[PDB]
Amino acid sequence: LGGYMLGSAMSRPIIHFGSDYEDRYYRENMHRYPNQVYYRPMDEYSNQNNFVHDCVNITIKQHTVTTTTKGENFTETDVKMMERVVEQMCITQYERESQAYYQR
Repeated sequence: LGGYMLGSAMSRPIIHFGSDYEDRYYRENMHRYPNQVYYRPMDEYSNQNNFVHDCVNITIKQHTVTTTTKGENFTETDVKMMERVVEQMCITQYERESQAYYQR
């Protein structure tokens, strides 16, 4: 890493995939997926969605490396599913933080 902070928590947000397999399949294993993100604070980094791009690409990698030291590895599939959640979780944190900045 190098200065990515953990965001707040909001359980494992439910995502749609257009297909009863992928949709239920996510659910079936949402009891192991991320409930917080890795982002960076302000006075150094900011944007609308780009402030989530790097964040998500970090939180995600972090749950892959963790498995490797445990003797496990997610795939690009379990990562592509995380990319949807971890994004919205990063945007939902960003908004809650932005409501201070905007309120200044």
